[PDB]
Amino acid sequence: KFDLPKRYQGSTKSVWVEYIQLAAQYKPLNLGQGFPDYHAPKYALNALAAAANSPDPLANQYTRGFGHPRLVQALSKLYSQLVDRTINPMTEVLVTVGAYEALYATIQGHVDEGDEVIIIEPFFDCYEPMVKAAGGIPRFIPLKPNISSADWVLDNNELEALFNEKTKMIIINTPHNPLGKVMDRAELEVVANLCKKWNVLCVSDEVYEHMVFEPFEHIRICTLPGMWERTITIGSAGKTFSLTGWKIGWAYGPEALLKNLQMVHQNCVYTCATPIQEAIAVGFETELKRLKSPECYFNSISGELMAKRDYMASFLAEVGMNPTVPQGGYFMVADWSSLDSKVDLTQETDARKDYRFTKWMTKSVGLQGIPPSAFYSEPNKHLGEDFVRYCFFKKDENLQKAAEILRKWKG
Amino acid sequence: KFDLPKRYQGSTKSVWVEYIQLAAQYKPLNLGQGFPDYHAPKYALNALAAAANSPDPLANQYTRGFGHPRLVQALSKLYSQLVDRTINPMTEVLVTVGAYEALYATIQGHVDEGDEVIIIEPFFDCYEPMVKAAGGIPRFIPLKPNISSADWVLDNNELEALFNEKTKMIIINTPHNPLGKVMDRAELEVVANLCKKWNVLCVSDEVYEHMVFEPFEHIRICTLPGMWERTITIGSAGKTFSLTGWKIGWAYGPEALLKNLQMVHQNCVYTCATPIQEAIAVGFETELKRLKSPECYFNSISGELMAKRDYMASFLAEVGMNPTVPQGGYFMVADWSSLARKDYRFTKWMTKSVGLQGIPPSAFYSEPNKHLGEDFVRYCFFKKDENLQKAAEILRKWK
Ligand SMILES: [Br-]
Ligand SMILES: [Br-]
Ligand SMILES: [Br-]
Ligand SMILES: [Br-]
Ligand SMILES: [Br-]
Ligand SMILES: [Br-]
Ligand SMILES: [Br-]
Ligand SMILES: [Br-]
Ligand SMILES: [Br-]
Ligand SMILES: [Br-]
Ligand SMILES: [Br-]
Ligand SMILES: [Br-]
Repeated sequence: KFDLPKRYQGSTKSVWVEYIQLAAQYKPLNLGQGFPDYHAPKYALNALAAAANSPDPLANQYTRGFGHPRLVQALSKLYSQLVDRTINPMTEVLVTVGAYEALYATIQGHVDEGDEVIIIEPFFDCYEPMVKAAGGIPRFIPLKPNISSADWVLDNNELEALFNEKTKMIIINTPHNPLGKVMDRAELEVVANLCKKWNVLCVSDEVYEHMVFEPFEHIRICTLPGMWERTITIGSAGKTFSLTGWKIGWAYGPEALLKNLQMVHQNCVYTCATPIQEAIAVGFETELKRLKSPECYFNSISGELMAKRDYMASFLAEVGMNPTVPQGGYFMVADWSSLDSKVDLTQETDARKDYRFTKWMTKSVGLQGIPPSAFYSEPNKHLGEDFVRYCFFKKDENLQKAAEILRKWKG
Repeated sequence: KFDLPKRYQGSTKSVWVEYIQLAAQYKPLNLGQGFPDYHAPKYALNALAAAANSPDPLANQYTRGFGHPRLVQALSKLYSQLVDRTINPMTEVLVTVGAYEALYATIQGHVDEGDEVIIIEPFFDCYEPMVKAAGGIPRFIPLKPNISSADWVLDNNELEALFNEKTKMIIINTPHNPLGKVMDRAELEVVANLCKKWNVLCVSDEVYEHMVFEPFEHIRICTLPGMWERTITIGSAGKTFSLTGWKIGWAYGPEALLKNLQMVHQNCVYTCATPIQEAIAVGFETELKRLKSPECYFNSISGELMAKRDYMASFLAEVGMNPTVPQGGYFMVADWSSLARKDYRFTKWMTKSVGLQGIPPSAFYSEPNKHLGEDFVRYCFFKKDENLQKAAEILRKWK
């Protein structure tokens, strides 16, 4: 009687669980955690401590359900500048439990039974189960390499063909997790034109918006002609400020679209943590004062990461993988398949080769990455099997340890 | 094309979205939503600052999806003592964004299309729209006064009549919001017996578990014979430690039932805030060392609140209302009638004209039964004494 309801049938644990257990068992040099292994900007940490210690007793009591006022004010001040439109802080911004819950409120609020939703593989892992749980029908299309993340592209004919009147939503993720692909203007117009043609909602997951490397540029699809009225754009304080344990994010867009998200949110979590939102608001006000200065965190994070990106691409090419150099973000996918005659995966029991390889590497060599086949639909999982995802948001000494491990191993 | 999906059709802003806005607009003395207007235990606030300031770079990054290990360990340690069983911290506890998301995970996780769910009126208002979003069919029965919250009782015959082959779940809330009713053992046994007869899951919303007044006692339904296997119990750090802005709660119960909640949670928020869970774990470890002490916050909150409860019942009775004196919690319902739906118009009038905000209890009834709440008002008395005095004086002069 108490089995999962239909909309959840065949739910399983995320890939993260077994990889966290694997890391605890073997204690590898861990390049699988998508978060830094050093500390976030001190102004932000100090702001959380100040909110805990606040002399205002209301600092740690309930705040406004759709978002703490100081925070939605700051979010509107920033994004209004970026999108060149004044965004209403009360009706056109919704604060959520991470970008994760902004995706959840968006998909539950706008996907009904039978609605088709286009998802681009490799997908952020929640897109498929959230669409399924809403009674939607996912329609998958993969990015495939033609190297740079710019070389991983969609087949436009395939994409055009997937859209029709039953398409309710497309989810795009730029910069992309985990490729680092930054959609260029032409790629954004491809999506925007199909969305206008078919009257589709575009949900743009832009959590890595501040982490684009020179000479690329983050462009927001909501600014394209006719897109404001049919786009919901999503960001994350965890990704903006490198504080993934804070779990606060947001959706912004027209009030008409945000109403559906508000109905979901108000009877899912109702409201989000007050002192965390206060600290994040302080973080935004700090950056708003120096937005054009190089020490703004929004501007400095890319140069901080680029040296690390380059160092990883170099050591991975040296051991004989072929890395896809990302245009943004802190993940790198590499093709390990030329090492396959140099590794013994015969005692690895998983169905897909990149699980076998990543588990073998943790156990044998003490270096942990993540299997990108986890981010494909079952019929396209073969496209992930030659690859591995690493994170380079790591202390230099740990990147150097990873390099040493691979040097030793090749020797 | 972009209307609400069917499962949300007819949705409107909740009483809380509406009333928080009214409060921001008119800046009344706010005796509405339950929270204290004074500082929570220092040890908890200190622990949050310590987590913000931690030298451990993992303290502010993602933690375990089903709950931060230090917190679920503390929760198992406390609740294993209270329920007289070893609760598995990894499989029988789930941490959530408040008791709100624990209710959400529970209802989504165990209510499928056409399952009937029994809700007891007046109900904490999220129960109904959560059932409806899951495709469930709510069935309602009201508590009615026969004063004390003990005097608000259901008809047992009407309750039994609600149980049938389609009943999947009954939600109980004790101590109760808004009445402060504390279910006694006989009342718990009525529900337990019917759940066992009809193979129904009991969801017990126990956020106010530590706020029972003498001479009453909180009893956990999951301890009744045969009830462990079919109960999910919910709590809240916001209510346990008087830190409502922290929004961390939990469900506990048998592994078989908790699996469903894990799947919904995983695909909803994934994980909850790390430093907040760390601070709450420190708070539980602090209290676990002194469980029978008068200084233990689980023990002291009732004494603190009781004087405030009695002060409010006295001033409400003095102005001509008839209060229901709660057996636990920090809310009081009173019948204002000797002075769209009437109680909405009353609470709104009071906020705007005399600057004193309460809550309309018709928000906690099904549409057909809203008339049962129209003559009442809900006030929160978890406030500094100077502000309870201010309410007394606002009402005295309004009279
Ligand atoms: Br885990
Ligand atoms: Br990991
Ligand atoms: Br700083
Ligand atoms: Br272009
Ligand atoms: Br264009
Ligand atoms: Br750069
Ligand atoms: Br537009
Ligand atoms: Br209120
Ligand atoms: Br996890
Ligand atoms: Br409803
Ligand atoms: Br007492
Ligand atoms: Br049992």
